[PDB]
Amino acid sequence: GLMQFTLPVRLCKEIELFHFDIGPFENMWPGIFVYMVHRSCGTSCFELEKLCRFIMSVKKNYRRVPYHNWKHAVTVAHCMYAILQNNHTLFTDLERKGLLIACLCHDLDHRGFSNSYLQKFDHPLAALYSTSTMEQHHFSQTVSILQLEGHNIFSTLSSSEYEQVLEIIRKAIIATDLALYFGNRKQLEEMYQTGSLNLNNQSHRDRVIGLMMTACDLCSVTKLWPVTKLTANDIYAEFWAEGDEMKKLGIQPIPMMDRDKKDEVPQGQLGFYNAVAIPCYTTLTQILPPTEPLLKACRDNLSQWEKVIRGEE
Ligand SMILES: Cn1ncc(C(=O)NCCO)c1C(=O)Nc1ccn2cc(-c3ccccc3)nc2n1
Ligand SMILES: [Mg+2]
Ligand SMILES: [Zn+2]
Repeated sequence: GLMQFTLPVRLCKEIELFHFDIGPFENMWPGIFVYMVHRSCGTSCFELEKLCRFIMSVKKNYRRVPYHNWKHAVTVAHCMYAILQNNHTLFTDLERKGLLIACLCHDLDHRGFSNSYLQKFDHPLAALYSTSTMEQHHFSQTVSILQLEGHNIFSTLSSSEYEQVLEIIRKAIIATDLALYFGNRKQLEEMYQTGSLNLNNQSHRDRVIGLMMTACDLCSVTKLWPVTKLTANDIYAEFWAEGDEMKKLGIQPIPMMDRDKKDEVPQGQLGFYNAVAIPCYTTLTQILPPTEPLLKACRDNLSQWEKVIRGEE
């Protein structure tokens, strides 16, 4: 109970900032998460023994893939931590509990392949879940781990509170399906601009949490340039492996997934910043003004890709 987690001075300061990188020391990532739960939620939110056992079972169920790995899970949780800490009074007790867990679990048992590839391969998961295939699987894996003996971190919640928190987690994880992002952002854009956005309306909170999940999931574009640039290598290592697997099924992959078209990456990143990333953090900043540093960092990285195209790097 009186056992706090403390980080070294540089981490203690920088972990509060949106652009924090969790570093290459994997054995510190569990401690970083517990630190973030304790400051975000409270030292009383979870039984420490149960929380520690939950974290280590989650870690075990992330695979050794270039990008959709344990490091991604903790990185996405940190971006959510930074949002919650900068918007103290906007979020309920159950939301702060649910969302850090949802972020840690949102890509559980990822194989490094898109929903598209599972459908074309005719994977069993594509027959069980026709839409948001991998994301329904990630939620299914989260419930499985929560039901392991000694792993129920929500055990002190009432029946109805437990159902509310698992419903927060399910919607949050489903919302990481980028196919659902475009419509969700358009609706939030219209609600904000016509002034009908209402944070007491539950269907409205769901939309706003959904956008926070996209923002946290894409947060590679909100880091300092050298982190953003090196993370791109891992992203394209997965995309290009899936491209290779598309060619084995006798299907020309999109250029994003074709390693033969490496030369077009700079222009592809521009399109992504312009069509997905900048719109995401723009709308997020309108609804939650203190998340503006995410938008600033994204714009800084857009400018760096413009420099790559002009041969200045
Ligand atoms: C889903 N997700 N999550 C993180 C990121 C991300 O990229 N993060 C940068 C990390 O620094 C993405 C992502 O969708 N990126 C995209 C999106 C569309 N693209 C089109 C091309 C392209 C086209 C033609 C040729 C070469 C590439 N490349 C793309 N890359
Ligand atoms: Mg995912
Ligand atoms: Zn993810």
